[PDB]
Amino acid sequence: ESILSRFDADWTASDEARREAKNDLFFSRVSQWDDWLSQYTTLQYRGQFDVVRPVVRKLVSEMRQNPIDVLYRPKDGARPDAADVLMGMYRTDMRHNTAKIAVNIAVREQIEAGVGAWRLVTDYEDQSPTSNNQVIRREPIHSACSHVIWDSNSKLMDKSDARHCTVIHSMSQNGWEDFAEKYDLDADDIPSFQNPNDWVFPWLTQDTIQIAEFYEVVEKKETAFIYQDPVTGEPVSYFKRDIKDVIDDLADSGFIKIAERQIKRRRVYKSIITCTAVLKDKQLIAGEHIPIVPVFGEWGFVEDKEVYEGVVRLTKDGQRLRNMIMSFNADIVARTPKKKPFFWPEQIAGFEHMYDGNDDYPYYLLNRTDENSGDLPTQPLAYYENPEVPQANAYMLEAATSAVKEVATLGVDTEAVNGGQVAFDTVNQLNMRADLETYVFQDNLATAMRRDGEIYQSIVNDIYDVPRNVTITLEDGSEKDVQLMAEVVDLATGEKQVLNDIRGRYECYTDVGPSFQSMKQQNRAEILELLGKTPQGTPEYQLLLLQYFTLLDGKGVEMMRDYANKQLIQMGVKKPETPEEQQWL
Amino acid sequence: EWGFVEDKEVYEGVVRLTKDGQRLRNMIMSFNADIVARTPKKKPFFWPEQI
Repeated sequence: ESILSRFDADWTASDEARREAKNDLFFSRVSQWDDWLSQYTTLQYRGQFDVVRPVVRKLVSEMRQNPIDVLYRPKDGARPDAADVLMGMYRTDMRHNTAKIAVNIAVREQIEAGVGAWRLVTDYEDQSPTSNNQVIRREPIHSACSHVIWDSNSKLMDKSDARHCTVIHSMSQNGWEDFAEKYDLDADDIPSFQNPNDWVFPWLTQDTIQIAEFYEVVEKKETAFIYQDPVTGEPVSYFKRDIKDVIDDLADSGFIKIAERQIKRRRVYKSIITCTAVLKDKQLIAGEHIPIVPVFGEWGFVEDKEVYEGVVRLTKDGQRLRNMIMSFNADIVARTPKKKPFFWPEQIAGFEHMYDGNDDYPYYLLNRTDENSGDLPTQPLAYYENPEVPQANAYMLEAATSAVKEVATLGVDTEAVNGGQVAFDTVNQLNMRADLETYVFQDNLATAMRRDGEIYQSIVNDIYDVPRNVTITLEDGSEKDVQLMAEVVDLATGEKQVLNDIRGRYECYTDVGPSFQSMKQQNRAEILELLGKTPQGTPEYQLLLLQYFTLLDGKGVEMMRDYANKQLIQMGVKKPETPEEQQWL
Repeated sequence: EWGFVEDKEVYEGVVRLTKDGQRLRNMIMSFNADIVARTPKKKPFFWPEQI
């Protein structure tokens, strides 16, 4: 019926699989264990080979330039009044390094095993509910070969669409784990799947009961500005729009509606899982967003199914033939086991006493006795053995050897310019950009001290009812400018749950890109290319302030800030913050 | 790239080289492949006078 839907959308997976289900194992079949099916009447000693790894390991050393510590952003709309506590914008993991290390085997690996992943905090865990930014991290999903594949059009980065609603990872007897945090269920959803064991079950694990989770179906929401034919019976109700100039003002012909996002009832029916049944009811997740970004790779392709192998397919050909070198001998080593010369020896068969090792020469009774017509030998000499001193393998294996080293190739050069950064590390900065919906988009945690003028304080706006006259500062007193004062203040509206299309805030997070932007940047890149390009002058050394001065240590960062420049300002400051500074008598 | 005798367009690449450079190396497998994987009784063959 029409219940099926996404099944076909998912079944094309098994239709796109064909042999990639079998041939995506092959990626590590060359890096792991045996020579598999091809050989007919295969030989002994089985499975230790290796020799592959360094290419897909040591070049990951080229991926470690990453750290890129960044803070303290310029722009207009963003007010750096709260910049003191704003530090949560830059790094959510700032209280642990384990998040930086956790890239581990997952993220670096697009070939040897499955790709990496990333998870932000599932909203509002009760841990540490105090102030702005609290995040830590978890493992990126296990490889699980190809049978975990993420496909709709296999194009977009980070959704903005409802697809790969499938979220699955394998488990064990205890692997059910934390899902019991509310209902406890039966612990068993019990879907039944079919995996390629090749039907005879030759091996150990008979386990069953494959379980998963989903979100919703196609999850399409359009704001959908609204006008329709009034009197004609109007079935199907309202459509949705692209270009507005036609429809601007109907006020003469049109009605007065004032309707904004009214649906509040069902649209698409898949429920959740299966061909033959479905069960669950009343499942919704918090507020609905998608700041969870599984990482993707990039290569342009030819046809149909989504496949891009690793960078190195070259391991097979040259490396077969070394095992061939040891094979042609290791088979015949028992067939040339250091054996006997002949025929003037009369030893033939003899007494058993003689296998004690024979360190005395005379041995046993040699004779020339034979029977024939006359004396002449027929070749009892030349044949013993002969080597062929293997020949053709010389430059065939020099070309195999010089070949299989092509896997190591990235940007062969000397030094300095024409960077050796990896094509896989240049799609890592779009993983810095992975999340589309961050923005300032939703602000609930972390935003400020108060919300909507602390939802009390705007009462000052009503205090305009006061008679007589409003005046400016007098009766100074000793307190004066100390912080946290409210008497004469002008503020209107409010701020909560961000705003509708209104600036005054902006995303402080990532400009990541080329090396342009400098706060103090290349000063900790020191002399690696030349050295300081700005000599000095008599007034001009007072402008070197921006060059050197950096960070941290203790509170000994004082450095002329609080004394010299106050009564008169000779050299200025970089972006004076100074809520209030100078007092005058 | 664009230009041609007719109006047909096959883009002009730098990778068009394949040809006989590689293929004879691919033909060499006719030499070895049948005399290695097969078992053509290569031995120190002597003294089967009869049977």
